[PDB]
Amino acid sequence: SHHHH
Amino acid sequence: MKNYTDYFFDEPAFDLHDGGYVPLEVSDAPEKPLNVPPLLKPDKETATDVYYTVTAEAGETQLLPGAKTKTWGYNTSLLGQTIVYRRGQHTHVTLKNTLPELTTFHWHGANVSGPYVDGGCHAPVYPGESKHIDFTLEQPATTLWLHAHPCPSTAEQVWHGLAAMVIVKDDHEASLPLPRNYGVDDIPVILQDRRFHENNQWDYRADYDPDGVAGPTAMINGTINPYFDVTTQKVRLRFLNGANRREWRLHFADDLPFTQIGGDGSLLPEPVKFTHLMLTCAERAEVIVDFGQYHEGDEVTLYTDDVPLLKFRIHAFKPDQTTLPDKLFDVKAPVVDPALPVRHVVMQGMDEGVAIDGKKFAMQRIDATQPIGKAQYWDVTNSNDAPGMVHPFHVHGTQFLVLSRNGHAPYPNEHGFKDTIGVNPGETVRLLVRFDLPGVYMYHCHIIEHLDGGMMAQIETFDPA
Amino acid sequence: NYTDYFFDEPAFDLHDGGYVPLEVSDAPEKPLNVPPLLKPDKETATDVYYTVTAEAGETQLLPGAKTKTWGYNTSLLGQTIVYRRGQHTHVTLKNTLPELTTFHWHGANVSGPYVDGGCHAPVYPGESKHIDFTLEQPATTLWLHAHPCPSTAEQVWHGLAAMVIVKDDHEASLPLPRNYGVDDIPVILQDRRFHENNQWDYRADYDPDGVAGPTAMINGTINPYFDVTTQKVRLRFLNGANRREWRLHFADDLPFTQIGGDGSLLPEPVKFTHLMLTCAERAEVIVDFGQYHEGDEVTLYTDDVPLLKFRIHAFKPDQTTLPDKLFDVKAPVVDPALPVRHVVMQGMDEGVAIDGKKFAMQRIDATQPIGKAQYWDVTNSNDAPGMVHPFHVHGTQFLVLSRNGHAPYPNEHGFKDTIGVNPGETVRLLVRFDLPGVYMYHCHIIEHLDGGMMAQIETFDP
Ligand SMILES: [Ag+]
Ligand SMILES: [Ag+]
Ligand SMILES: [Ag+]
Ligand SMILES: [Cu+2]
Ligand SMILES: [Cu+2]
Ligand SMILES: [Cu+2]
Ligand SMILES: [Cu+2]
Ligand SMILES: [Cu+2]
Ligand SMILES: [Cu+2]
Ligand SMILES: [Cu+2]
Repeated sequence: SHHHH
Repeated sequence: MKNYTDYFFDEPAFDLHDGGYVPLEVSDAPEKPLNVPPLLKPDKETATDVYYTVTAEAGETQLLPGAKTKTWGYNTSLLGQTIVYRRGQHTHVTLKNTLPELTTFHWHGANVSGPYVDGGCHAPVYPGESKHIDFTLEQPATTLWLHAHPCPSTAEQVWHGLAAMVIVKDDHEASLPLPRNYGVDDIPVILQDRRFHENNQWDYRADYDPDGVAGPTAMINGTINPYFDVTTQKVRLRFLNGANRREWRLHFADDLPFTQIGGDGSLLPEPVKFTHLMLTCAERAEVIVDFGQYHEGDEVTLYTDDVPLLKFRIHAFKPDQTTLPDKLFDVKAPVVDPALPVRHVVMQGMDEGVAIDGKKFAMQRIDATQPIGKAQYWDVTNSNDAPGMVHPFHVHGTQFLVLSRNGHAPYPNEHGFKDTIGVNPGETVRLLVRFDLPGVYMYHCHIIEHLDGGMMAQIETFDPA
Repeated sequence: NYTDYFFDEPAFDLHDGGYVPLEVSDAPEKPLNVPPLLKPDKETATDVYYTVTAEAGETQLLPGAKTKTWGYNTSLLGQTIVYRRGQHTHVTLKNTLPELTTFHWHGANVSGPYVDGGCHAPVYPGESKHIDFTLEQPATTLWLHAHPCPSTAEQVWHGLAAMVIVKDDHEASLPLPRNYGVDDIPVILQDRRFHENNQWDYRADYDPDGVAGPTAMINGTINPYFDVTTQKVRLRFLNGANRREWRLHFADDLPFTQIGGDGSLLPEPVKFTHLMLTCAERAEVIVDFGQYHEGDEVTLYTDDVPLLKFRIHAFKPDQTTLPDKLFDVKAPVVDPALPVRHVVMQGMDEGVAIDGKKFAMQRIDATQPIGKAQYWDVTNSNDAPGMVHPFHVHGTQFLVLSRNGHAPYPNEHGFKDTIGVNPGETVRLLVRFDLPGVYMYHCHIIEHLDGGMMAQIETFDP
């Protein structure tokens, strides 16, 4: 799981 | 690499920092197959000549459940049928306008004559009227596009749906190992956003903002909540930022790699590997995605930032052992004319203050001249800072090369021919610019609201004899 | 069996296929809005200095939400601008709209194409421009409106129009009502269609043959009444509609006297019971309420639709009477070296054109030497059923010589800048340009203007 910004 | 952005552009200048930024929101609309604009069938075609009719028209399109949205399009109700051109092929196009407003037919990135064939501000076509144009492209294979370009309002007409992808084929690109089965393993991905109001209608005037118009709903090839059925291992996506102002920060949910093979004006010299790609207005990027690690039934989603855009449903496919060459295309860089000086172009201002070289566009005034056949250094500066935006600088009737960014190397994907380049706040980029044909050509910011707000000038090219 | 108007009844808008009848709104009656006089920045006898700002705002027209409108130094329409013959006039044009516009002084003898403020004189949002001119023309009513090419129609619809009064010595010596807002009022005649939340939507109502809505709007007012406190009232009628014709008469068929048209006082006063105005025509009339008493109400109509209620109050008797001669019209001699110019307006809908072609920003269609009067034969070629087309020419005030080889209408012996040409009809005009420049000529059904029923002429010094 990785989020962007 | 945790304190760093994954994109090449300056992170403080990103649109999401803008005072009036409009975040994208996922729509509740149903999932449906990505609309793939069909190829426009020529009226007639030989090996030497091709004949087309392009008709701008008003209609309705089911986009959201309920009432149909009023839209404009080319040979269809929204966007347009994809138009194939060939290098060296004599092309004959009949332009027809069945809109209730006058319009223009601009072939963005097409090295054609101006100001008429180029179809910018000086090529109006009234309701009911037809025009004829003729040209032969002497340019590499690449992805271009067509859109309305009255001065003004280009913004309004693009919002009412007037854009279509134009594919340019050549012999060199045909010989490379690339997905090329249009609709199956090679697809347009026209990236736009809209705001739907009551009755699922658009209203450019209500949403107007002088620093760029942006809606919360993404729309890909005129589709809300699209999915695409993958039936091959490798897929080619022809990305086009057809938005008024929004930037797209593209990446798969799981950081699946993809290889960029082409930009605005040509194949890249070498393939460039990406997990994250940012595109400013009017930029094109052609990428190969390899889905070889996924199983049948899997669904891989393409994101902008944290918002899902396009879902890839993975079916069974034959293995693909093909592999891209180290080199895709030979970039023959012209020598600079020593006689010519450095041209300085300064994009300046925000909102209503937007200008170039201290002045707003005027239809009648020629701002600059340059000889044909002779290459010149253009230093192009985005003047605004602090609160700043990345300004996509575009020049009609040419394909330039990017030499430097603030004295430093251009971005990894900028070593080919481009017609639009994102200039960061405070930045000077150096282009190498040569015009082949005589005529009047504009250059401008491609945030379309800036274009309409006068952030535009025109250059006259002449034969020195 | 006979129409009371001068024009050809078959060609009246009300026979058009897509005719929209006016309907009286249910909105409450309210005082007629009288746009205030624009206060100058500075004024001497020799110079006047004005700031004109195109701005976007909101106006209460119907109950509920405010309508989103444009205006000049106000939210809708504009403050009345007073110019004086022979006074050096300095105007700052300022655009605080969200799109580019133009400042056209319809009927002003000024230079073009910049001061004139036509297609070629854009002003971008946030920008300013400076113009300087001196009017050398007789007293009359003109107006200001937007004129981008296109869309003039859209911007006029948004509300960009304002009355311009040109004063002079001769008119000042005449016995006319002249107390602006008490016995001398603008009557700007428009129509609109109100959509949800009382908003306008030009694109929704668009029609290439002319845009009309069912709700009359007088000086940016719905269902107006005006309090009369004098025996004599001067009305300055302006047809500021996109397409619609006004067929004006009072209850009781109360007479009224026309004293002026587009470009000048009429040579002689002309008594009417019924008067028809096409787009951009102006007519100044004197109404006499001598027969009426306190509390009497006198309705101004178009066709059978009430527009404006005059409420009579007690007034001082006014026993002035208009001279037999208001104004001396000195007709120039036609230069015999010059040919007869033939201008043909043709087509309907998206086929509208002039002399077989649509307007092009780049193309000069005509030339004429300044200081030299020339016959223009202007033909409306539209087969019956057709429209009355109001032909307009920038930067001049012409004289009307004939209609189909016959006398012009009784109110057409003065100077005019707009003339209603009937289907099939050829009118001969006498046209002289004083100043050099580039000037448009076109139909003033505004949608036809935008649809390219427009050409341009260059005037030069010999
Ligand atoms: Ag990522
Ligand atoms: Ag900004
Ligand atoms: Ag008609
Ligand atoms: Cu473009
Ligand atoms: Cu372009
Ligand atoms: Cu352009
Ligand atoms: Cu006018
Ligand atoms: Cu005019
Ligand atoms: Cu005009
Ligand atoms: Cu007309």
